[PDB]
Amino acid sequence: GPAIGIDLGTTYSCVGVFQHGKVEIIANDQGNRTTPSYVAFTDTERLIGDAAKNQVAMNPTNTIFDAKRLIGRKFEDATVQSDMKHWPFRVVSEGGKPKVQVEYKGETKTFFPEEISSMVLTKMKEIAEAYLGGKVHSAVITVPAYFNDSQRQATKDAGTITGLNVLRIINEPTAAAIAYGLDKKGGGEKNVLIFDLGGGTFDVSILTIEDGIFEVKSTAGDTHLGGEDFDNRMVSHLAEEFKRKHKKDIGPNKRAVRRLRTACERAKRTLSSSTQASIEIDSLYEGVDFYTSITRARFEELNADLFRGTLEPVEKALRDAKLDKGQIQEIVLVGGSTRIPKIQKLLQDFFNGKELNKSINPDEAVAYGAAVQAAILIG
Ligand SMILES: Sc1nnc(-c2ccccc2)o1
Repeated sequence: GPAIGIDLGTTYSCVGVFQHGKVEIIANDQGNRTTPSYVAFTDTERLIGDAAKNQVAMNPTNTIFDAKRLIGRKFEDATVQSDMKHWPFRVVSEGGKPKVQVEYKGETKTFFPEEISSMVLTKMKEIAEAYLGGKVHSAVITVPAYFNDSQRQATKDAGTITGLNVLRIINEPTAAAIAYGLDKKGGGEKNVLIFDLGGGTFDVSILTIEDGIFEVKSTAGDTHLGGEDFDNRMVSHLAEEFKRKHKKDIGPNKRAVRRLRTACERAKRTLSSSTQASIEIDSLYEGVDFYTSITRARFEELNADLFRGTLEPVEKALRDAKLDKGQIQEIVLVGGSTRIPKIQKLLQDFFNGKELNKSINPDEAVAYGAAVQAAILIG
């Protein structure tokens, strides 16, 4: 031991320990139970996690995120060429492999995706070591079910560089199903749908579980749909509102839009547990404050297509698995965006009122299942 589970997420990572028969998800040094998968290079230092995400607006070309979208791929891959068009950092080719290029200590440096991911893993390892005391030797690390062997190996390589013994690489939906004990529940074969809606990715997986054996039946989703898209919709609405009341267009002003997005991200979170949220921005533009409120109903309206549209990958995963929706025995919610009541309602209505597995914090379920698996493997 310790028995450690790591969800190495596209934008946020999570670490858990299995200790005294149960999982404890581990808060980092800022008290956050998830950590940005962000690495920033400055004139003096490397920042990882919250420190890196917190200065991203100040240092966008040297702050790396989404290394998960590059790991294990070739520079020439269509997803690489497409994704690069949307990143503020530079991506280059070395021996046909993508590398991020940054300025660090005043010089140009290049890093393989597994090097950036190892830095994130080192931060997750240190987070576990502050919580536990001593050293962490081994971990189970998760990857998307659709990852190929090159992506799995390059993720393991990030673990190796970090100096972790990688006990197993397991699929993220499998880890979520293990968190809910679905491999020990009830006994026959179970069809399980994992609905994982993150800040920037949406993955639907159908698995069968039988006598403790998992098989991936189908995968579907949208690799560029997440919680940030819902935030975009609220930002547009509220920038329009500020224009209506104060006759000022914040649109050409980067800092004003960024601060509006920060308020919107926070409001969206509150709206998963309250029916309204208050925006309180001091001097948003030309000394004019933006103090206002948004209701949950308005938020659902702004996102009607995006929320309802999550059922199309559900239908496609069923079609590919050759299953009727009535054949799903378990539905598991994963990702912070599944806290949104309207998403839960749409999903539950689609499945004819079936209850959802949602009692585990959905942004922690994957690390939680990875931690149980690690405990099993170290025995
Ligand atoms: S450890 C461990 N579990 N799965 C792997 C793996 C799978 C494919 C390619 C490379 C490593 O490693």
